[PDB]
Amino acid sequence: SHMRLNLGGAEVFLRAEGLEEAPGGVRLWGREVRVFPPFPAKGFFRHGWQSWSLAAWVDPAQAPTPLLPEARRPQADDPFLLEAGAWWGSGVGALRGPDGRALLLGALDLGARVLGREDLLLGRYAGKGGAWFLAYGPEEEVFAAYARLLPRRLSGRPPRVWCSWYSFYTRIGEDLLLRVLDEVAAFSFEVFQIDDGWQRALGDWEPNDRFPRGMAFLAERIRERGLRAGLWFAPFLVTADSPLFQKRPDWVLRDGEGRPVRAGFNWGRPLYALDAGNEEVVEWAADLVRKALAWGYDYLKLDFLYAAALPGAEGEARYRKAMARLREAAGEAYLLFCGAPVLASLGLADGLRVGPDVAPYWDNEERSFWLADPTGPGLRNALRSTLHRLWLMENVHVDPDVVYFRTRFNLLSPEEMRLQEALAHFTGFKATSDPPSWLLPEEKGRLEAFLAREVPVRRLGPYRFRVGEEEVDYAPLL
Amino acid sequence: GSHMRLNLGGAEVFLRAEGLEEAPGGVRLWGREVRVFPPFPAKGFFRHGWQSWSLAAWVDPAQAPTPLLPEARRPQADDPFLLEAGAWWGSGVGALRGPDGRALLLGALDLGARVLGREDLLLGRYAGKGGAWFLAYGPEEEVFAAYARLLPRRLSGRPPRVWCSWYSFYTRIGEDLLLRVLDEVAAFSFEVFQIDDGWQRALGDWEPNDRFPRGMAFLAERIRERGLRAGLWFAPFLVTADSPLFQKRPDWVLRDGEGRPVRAGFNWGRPLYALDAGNEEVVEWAADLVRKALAWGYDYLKLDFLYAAALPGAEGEARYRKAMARLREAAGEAYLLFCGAPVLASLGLADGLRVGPDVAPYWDNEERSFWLADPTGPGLRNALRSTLHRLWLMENVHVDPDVVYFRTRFNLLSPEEMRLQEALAHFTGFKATSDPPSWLLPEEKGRLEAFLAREVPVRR
Amino acid sequence: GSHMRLNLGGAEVFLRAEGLEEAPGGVRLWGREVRVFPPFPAKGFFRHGWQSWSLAAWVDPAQAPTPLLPEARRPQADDPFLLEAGAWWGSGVGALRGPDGRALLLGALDLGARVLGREDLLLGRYAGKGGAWFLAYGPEEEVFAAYARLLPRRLSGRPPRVWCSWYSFYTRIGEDLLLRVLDEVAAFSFEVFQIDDGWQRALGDWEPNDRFPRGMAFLAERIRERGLRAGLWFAPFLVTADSPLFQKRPDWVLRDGEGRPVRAGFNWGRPLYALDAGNEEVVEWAADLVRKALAWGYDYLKLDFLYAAALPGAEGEARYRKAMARLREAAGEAYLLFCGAPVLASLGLADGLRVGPDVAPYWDNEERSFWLADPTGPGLRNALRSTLHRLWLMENVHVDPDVVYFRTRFNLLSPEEMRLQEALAHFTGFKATSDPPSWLLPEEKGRLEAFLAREVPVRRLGPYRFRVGEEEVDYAPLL
Amino acid sequence: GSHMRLNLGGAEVFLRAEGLEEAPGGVRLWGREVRVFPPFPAKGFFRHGWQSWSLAAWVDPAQAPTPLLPEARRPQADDPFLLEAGAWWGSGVGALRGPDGRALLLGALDLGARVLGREDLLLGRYAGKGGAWFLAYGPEEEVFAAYARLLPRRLSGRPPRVWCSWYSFYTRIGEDLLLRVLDEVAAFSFEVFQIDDGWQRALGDWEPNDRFPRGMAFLAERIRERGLRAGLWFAPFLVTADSPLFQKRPDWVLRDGEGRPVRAGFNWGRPLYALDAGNEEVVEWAADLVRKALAWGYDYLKLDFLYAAALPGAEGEARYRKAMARLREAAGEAYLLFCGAPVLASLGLADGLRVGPDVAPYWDNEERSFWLADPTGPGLRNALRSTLHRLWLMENVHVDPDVVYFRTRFNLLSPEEMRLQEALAHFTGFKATSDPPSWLLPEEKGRLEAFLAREVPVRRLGPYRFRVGEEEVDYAPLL
Repeated sequence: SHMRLNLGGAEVFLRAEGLEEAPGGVRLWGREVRVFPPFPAKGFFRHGWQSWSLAAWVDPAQAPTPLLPEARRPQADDPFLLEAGAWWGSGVGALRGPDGRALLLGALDLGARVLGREDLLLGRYAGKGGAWFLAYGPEEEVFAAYARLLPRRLSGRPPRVWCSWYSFYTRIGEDLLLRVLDEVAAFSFEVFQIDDGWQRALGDWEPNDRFPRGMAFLAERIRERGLRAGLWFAPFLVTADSPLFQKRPDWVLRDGEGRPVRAGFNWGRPLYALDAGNEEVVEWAADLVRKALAWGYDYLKLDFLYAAALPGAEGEARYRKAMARLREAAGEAYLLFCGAPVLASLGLADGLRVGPDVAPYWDNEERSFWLADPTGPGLRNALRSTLHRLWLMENVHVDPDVVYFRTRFNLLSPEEMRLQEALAHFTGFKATSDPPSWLLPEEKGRLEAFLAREVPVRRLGPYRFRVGEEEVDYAPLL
Repeated sequence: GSHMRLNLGGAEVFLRAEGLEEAPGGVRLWGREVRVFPPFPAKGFFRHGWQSWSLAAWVDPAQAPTPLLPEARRPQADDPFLLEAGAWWGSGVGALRGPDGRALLLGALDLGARVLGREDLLLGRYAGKGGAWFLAYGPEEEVFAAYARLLPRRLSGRPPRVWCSWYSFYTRIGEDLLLRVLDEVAAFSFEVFQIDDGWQRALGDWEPNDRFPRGMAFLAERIRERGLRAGLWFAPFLVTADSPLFQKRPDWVLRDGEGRPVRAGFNWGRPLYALDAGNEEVVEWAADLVRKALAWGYDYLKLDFLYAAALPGAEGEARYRKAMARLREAAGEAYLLFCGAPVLASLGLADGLRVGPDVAPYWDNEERSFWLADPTGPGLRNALRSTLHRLWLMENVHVDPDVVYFRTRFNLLSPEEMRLQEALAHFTGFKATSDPPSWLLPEEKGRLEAFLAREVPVRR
Repeated sequence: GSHMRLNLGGAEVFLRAEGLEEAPGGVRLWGREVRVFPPFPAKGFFRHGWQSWSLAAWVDPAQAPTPLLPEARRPQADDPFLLEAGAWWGSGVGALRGPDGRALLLGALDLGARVLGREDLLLGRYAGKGGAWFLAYGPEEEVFAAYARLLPRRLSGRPPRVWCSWYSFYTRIGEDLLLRVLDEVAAFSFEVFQIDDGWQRALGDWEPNDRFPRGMAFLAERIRERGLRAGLWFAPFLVTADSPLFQKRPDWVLRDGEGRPVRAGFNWGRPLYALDAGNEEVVEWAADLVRKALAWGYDYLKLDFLYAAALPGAEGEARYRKAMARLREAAGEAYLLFCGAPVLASLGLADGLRVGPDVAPYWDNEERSFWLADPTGPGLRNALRSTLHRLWLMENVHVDPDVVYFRTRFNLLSPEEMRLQEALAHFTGFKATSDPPSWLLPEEKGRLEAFLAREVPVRRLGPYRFRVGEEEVDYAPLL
Repeated sequence: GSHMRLNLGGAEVFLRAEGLEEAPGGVRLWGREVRVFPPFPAKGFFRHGWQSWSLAAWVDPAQAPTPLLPEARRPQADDPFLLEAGAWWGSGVGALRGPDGRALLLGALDLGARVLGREDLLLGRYAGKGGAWFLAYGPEEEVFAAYARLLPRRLSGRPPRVWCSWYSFYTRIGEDLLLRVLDEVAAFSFEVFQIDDGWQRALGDWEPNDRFPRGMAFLAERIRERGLRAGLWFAPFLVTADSPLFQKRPDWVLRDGEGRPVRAGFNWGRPLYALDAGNEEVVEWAADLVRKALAWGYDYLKLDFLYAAALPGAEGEARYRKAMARLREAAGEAYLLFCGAPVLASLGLADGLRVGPDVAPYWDNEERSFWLADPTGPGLRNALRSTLHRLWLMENVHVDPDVVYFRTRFNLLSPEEMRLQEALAHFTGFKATSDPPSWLLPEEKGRLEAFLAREVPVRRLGPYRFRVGEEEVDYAPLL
C-alpha cells in the first residue's frame, strides 16, 4: 500500500493497492489512492463532470463557493461536486508545482472522482475500484500522456455546421428554416442542423404544428442542396407536462422513495430524467436515433446527456451502456454529445461539447458571480472550460460551440468574437448560427473565408496561440 | 426489481416487482420493495394504522400529515415510524381511490410491511426481508374483501356477550363492588363478566391488590356460580419504572443498542416501558400469566397494550407474532381478545381484535383530537372512524368495536350518538357493555337486554 | 421613589414609593412603580389573573411559569403580558406569604396595574398613569378583606336564582325547546330564566336566528307570564371574520400600530377579533344592544367575553371602564352579570361577576389543563380553584361561582364533586343551574328545590375549609 | 386620531385623521398617520417605489413581497425601509383598486411619507413631523391626475432632443472618440450632445481624466460650434473609498450613529458611499460643481445617483430637498435632468426626471429580475414597467423614459420591443438616444432623423394601451 517512486525526476510517495509502469508515468490500482506532491502545490486542476461544468485551475486554499440556485445544480455538474466543502473533480485532477509542472492523477475507468488539496491528490472510485494513471512532468505532456490511455474515436475532420439555436432559439418553424436554408446553402457548409424547437415536447419527439409537413420532408430539402441534415434531441429528458411522463410513469428515474430525481430547471420548468438503467427506455431512445436516420438525418446532436448519468459518478456505468446502444443504432452517423459526461463519453462520441453554451454576450455577471454559476451561457464561460479541455483532441472532435460573425443581435465585441473564432480553427470544429440575412456584406465574406480555408494554428502555451501569424492570448479572461 | 405491465380490473397498470402471478381477486407480487403506478389521478389514500388505536381512514395525500403530540405518546399511538415520517405511510396495506370510486389496493401477505402512498404511486416496503403482496383494482368493498381472504383466519363461533368493568369504574374497582355489580348483571343475557384494569398491584405484578383481599380465584368462582364465564384483563409486556419487576429483572426490559430502555408511551400518569418479547424468558413468564389465569378460573382474557411486544413497529412484528403464538398455545381454547395490538399481525391468533381507539362517555375530546392532533385518544368518534375502516376484517376475526353505552347517567353521549355505536356492535356481532344496571333507567334496561338478543335479520 | 421604613404587622417593612399615608388595616402608597420588601423569606406568591377565566392561585415564585398553549388562545385566557413573561406577574393585586400563614398584600386602588412577585420583592407597576396602592401585613383573610373595602362596591340586594340554558344545551337551543323547559322550570323557586349563547345569528349580528322565529321579545313575554324575569346573553365587543359587521364596519375593528386586527382568541372553531371600545361609535352601538334587550323585555343580561373591550390588557382598562360605564347607564337598574371580564376593573359596574373558568360536566380535561398548560378552560376543578381565591370580592359584587349541577344524566361529575360546587353557591348566595327538570331524577328534583328554597348558613374556617350548615367541606386536596 | 365618515366618489368611506377639508378632486387630510378603509374588497395595491429606478406597479396585496438580493444593492434600488419590511409599503402615494377598476388614492402633500397597502386598509405614515394628505376615489386616471395637480410643477417648454454617450460606450469614452461621434451626430436634429459617465477622474473628483486631455470646456466649445448645447453627467453626492475626496475630507462622508459610513450600494465593482447632504460645506461644494459646469459651457446637466443625498429614505427627503434647491439655484435656467432620484421629492426642482430603471440592449436579465428578485436592474422590460406607472407626473416635470434604441448592431432587442420604448418617447416627448450614427444601417439613420424631426400625436386609451400616430400599442402583456 505505501510506495515510493521516481516520477519526473522527483520523489513521489503514494498509497495504492498496485503499481506498474505505463507510457509517460505509472498505472495505479485501488478503489481509493492517495498521492503526495513533492512540492507546495500552488494550483489544483478542477475538472467538472459534464460539458457545461467548470474546468479550470483553482487555488485549493480557498473554499469552493456554492452554486445557486439549488434547482440548477443537477444541470451544472456532478451534484456531489457541488455539495462538497472540498475541491473535488471528475475523472482527473492535478496539482501544479512552483515551476509549472503538473502532478496528474487520472482514472482509466468509469465512475471516479479526484480530490485536490495543497498536500494531496486523492482518487476515489464511486463504485468498484479500477486503474489510475499517474504522471509528473510538463503540463501539456502529462495531459497528453493520460488522454492516450483513454478511448478514441476520431472520424476524419469535423463537419462544417450551420445550427439554428444561437439565433432563433426555440422560435423555429419549417417555413422560416426553408428561407434560411436557401441563404445558408450558398456557403461552404456541410451540415444544416435543426436545433431545439421542432418537437412537440420532451419525450414527444415528433414535429409540432410549426413543422406541418414533417421532419423527413425537411431533411429531403436539405439534401437537395448538397447538405447533410442534422437534428437535435435531449433523449433522456422529460418534464411533468410531457405526455411520456404521464403515459409511462415507470420510465421516470426515481429515488429510494419513488420520487422523480430532479434534473434541473430550464424552459421555465423543472426537468426530470428517463431511467437509462431501464432496458425499455434504452431501446426507445435507440429507436429515436433509428427514426431520425430513417427521416434522412445523419448528423445528430444529443443534448442534456448528464440526465442518463444521474446522480453523478455513480451513474456513469448506466450512462456508458445506454450511450453504447445509441452509438450502435446510429451506425456511422455523426453523434455530437452535449451536456454530456466528458470522460465517460470518449470512444462513443464523434464530437463532444467541452464548455458552457456561448451566448451573444461576454458574461452575465448576475449568474456568474452573484449566483456563482460559471456553467451558464456566455462567451467567457464557454472559453474558460473549453481552454482546459483541448487535450481531448486526440480522443474526439472537440466542439468549442458556434462562432459569431454578426454584430446585429449580438452584444459581443469584435476582439471577443475573434477569441472564439480562433478556437474553432484550433479544434477544426466550425459552426455558426448566424442567419446570412443578419450579416453585413463584410461579415458574409468573413464567414465564407472561415468555412473555405484551413488556417494553421499553433499552441505556444496554455493560453497563447498563433493562428495564422496572429498571436491570440487568453490569459486575461481567467 | 423487473419492470412489468399488466391488465388489472380493465386498466393497464405498470409496476415494479420481483415476481408476479395470478391470485383470486387480483395478482400477487413478490419483493422487499414493490412499486405500483395508478392508472388514474388518485383522489385519496387509505391510511391503515398499525395497531388497534391507530387511525384508519382515507386521507388526502397532497396535504402533509400533522405531527402527533405529545411526543411521549407516539409509541402507544401507532408505528413510531409512521408518526415521524413527513409522508403518508400505512401499515401492511394501502390503497388509492380513482375518480369513479374504485380502489387500487396493495396489501402485504407477510409480516413487517409498510405502504407509502402518494397521488401518483403506491410503494410497499418490507422492513425485514422480502415477501408477498396482493394487488387488486376494483370496487372498494370487493377489493378489501378479496385481500382479507388471503390473510390468516380464526373465526370462533359467535363472539361472547361481555360485561366489562372499565368504562364505568375505570381503575376504581374492588372485590366487594364487583360482587354487588355481578348480582345485578347476572339478570341479563351476558356470557362473560370481565374484570378490567384495576385488580393488579402493578404492571408486571399481576397479583391481586388490597381491594381484592380474597384474590382472583375466589372472584372467578363467584362469577361461575352464577352461570357466567369469568374474564380478566392483562397488559403482559408493559411495565413501569416503579414496578418491582422492573427492579428485579432489568434484563427483561426492552433496551436499545445503547442499553437504554425503549419508551413505550405515557399512561396512568407515568412513563411506560416494555418487557422484551424477544427474550424467551419473558415469553414463558407471559405464558405463565395466561396459565395462572386459567387455573384461577378465567377462560376469557383481554390482552392489552400488545403493541409493546412489537416495538419499534414493522420491524418488531416477527417477534410479536412468535410471542403471541406462545400465548395462544398456553390459552388453549380460552377466548383471547387482543387490544392495543398490531392489527394484521394478530390475525389467526386472536379470537377478538379491538380495531379502534377506546370509546369514551363523550363524542370527542377536541383538545386531544385537534390541538394535539392525536386521533387515537378515547372518544366515540375516534372509535367509530377507525372501526368503520376495518370491518373488512370480519372474516378473519371477531371485530371488537369496543363497548356500547346504554346509560345516560355518568355519560355525555347523546342518544343519537349512542345508537351509532350500538348499530356497529349489531353489525360485527361483538356485544359488550360496562353499564352497571343500577345506573340504568328502566327504559335503558330494556334497550340493553333487547340489544343482547339475537338479531332478527331485515333485508329489502 | 423614596426609600421608606414601616412597622406594619408587628414587622418592619422596607419599601420604595413616592407617598405614604395611613389607611384602615394598613397604609396607602403612591407611585407609578412601588417596591415592597418582605421582612421574611417568602414561600408563596398570590398570582391574581386578569379576567374571570384567569388563574387566581398561590404559586411558588421559585419555579418558572409554564407557557400556556396554544398561542392562539392566550388573548382569551389572561392579560397577554402575564402570559408572555418569564417572571410571575399578577393583575391589580399580589401578596407574599410568610411562614405563619400571614400575607403581605400589595393592591392597586386604580385601573391598569400589575404586580410582580419574587421571593424577596413585591413590585407594583401601573401601565398608564400612576396611582394609589393598598399595602397591608396580617392574617390572609383580614388583609384581603381590608383591600376589598377600598375598592368600588355595587351590592344590588341579594343575588337572583337563575336557570341558565348554557350548561345543558350549549348552542343547540331553540324557541320551542326553551318553551317546554320554561314550563318545567317555572315549577321551581327560580327568579330568572336566562337564554345563553345560541339565539343569535352571529357575533355582531345580535338578532334571532331561524330557531327563534317569533323573535326574542315574544320568548321574554312568555317567560314573564310564568312569574320569571327574562335573561339574555351577549358578547358585545366580539366579532369574527365571517361576521357581516366585520365586513361592513372595518373601522370598528380593534387594530394594532400597523393596522392589523388585534387577535382576541380562538373559539367556536374560528379566530376571534375585537371591536374597539375606545371608538365612541362602537360603545354607542353596544349600549344600543343593551337598550334593544331591555325593550324586548329582558332585565337580566349576561355580558360575556368582556376582556375583548380591554385588550391588550392592563393598558386597556381605562377604555374598558368608560365603555362599561356607558353600558351600565344604558342598562339602568337591570341586572348585569359580567363574564370573561377584567375582574378588578369591573367592580362598581357589575351586579354579578364570574370569578372562575366555566364549570363543565367533568372534573378536569387533562389534555388542556396539563398538556396544553391551560388552567382557564372549562372544568369544575379549574372553576373551583380560581373562585376559591376571589371570594373576598363579596364585599364588592355578587360573586358568581358558575352553575351547580344536580343531574347525574349527561354529566360526568361525581356526587362528592358536585357538592363542592353547591357549597360555594351557598357561601356566595349566587344560585344558578342549567339542569333541565326533565333530566333530573325525583331525588335530584327534591335536592334542587331545597337548594333554591333554603338559605343554608356557610362559615369559613380557613382558606380551603368551610362549614356549610353542619358539615365541614374541605377543598385543599384539589391544589 | 378622530374617526370620520365620508362620501367620496359616491361611496361611503371610513377614515381616521386629525383633520379633513375639501379639495379639488377629493379631500385633504391632516395627520402624522392616517388610515382609510376601502368600501370594497381591494384587488390591487399601487406600490410606488422611492426613486427613479424603484419598482412602480400594481401588486397583489395578499401575497408577500420577495426580498431583493444581493443585500449590498438594496440602498441603490429603493428606500431601504420598503425593502426590509414584510408588508407592502410605497413612497409618497399608494392606492387600492376596486373590482370596478377605480382607485382609492392616498397621497402625501409633504416630504417624508410612506403609504402601507393591505387588502382592507390604506395607511399613511410620515417619517418625520406630520403633514397633509390627499384622498380621492374615482377613475384611476382622474385621481392620479387630481393628486399631481396638488404637487409642485416645473414645466420648461418641451424636452430637448438629446444624444447621450452612455448606452453605447458606457464608461469607455474619450475626448477623441467623442469628437468623431459629435461629427456624425451633428448631422441629425438633436438639441443636446450629452457626455455621460466616464469623463471624470473619480467620484468626488469631478475633473477630466487622462482621456480628456484638453479638458471639458474645450469639449463644450466644440459642441456649441455645431449649433448644439453641451450636456454633462455628475453623481454629485456619491463617493467610493478609493476616491481622493473620501480620504481628503473624511468629515464629508455621511455616517451612521457609530461613525461608520452609510452604504450607498454596489456599482462599478466597488462599494458606494454618500456625501452628507446635510453638511453645508458639502452642499456648497456640490453647488460649485454646477457652477463649474456652467462656466465650462454646459447648460444641460444629468444629476445621477441622487438618492444618496436622501439616504436613508423618507427621513432624508427634507435634507435632500434643501440640497437640491441649492443646486437648482446654482444652475439658474440650465436644464437639470434628475436620475436615480427620489421621484416625488424632486418635483418643482427638476426640469426632467427619470422615472424608471435604466434601459439596456436586452429585454430582461432573468437572473437579476427573477432569481435575485431585483426589478430595478437595467433592462427594457424593467424600464417600461415603472415608467408606465409614472406617466401621470407629466404635468409636473418632463418625464424621461430613458433613451430609445434604433440600432440592431450591438443590441439584443427585437424591433417590436424597440418600438415600445420609441412609443413612450413620443408620448412623453422626451427624445434621447445613445446610438452612434456609424453603428446604424442606412434605414436606421432615416428612422432616427424622422423620430427627431416629426412630432407624432399620441393618445392614451387605457392604462397600457396607446394610439401613437395610427398604430395601437399595447403594453399589458409585459406586466
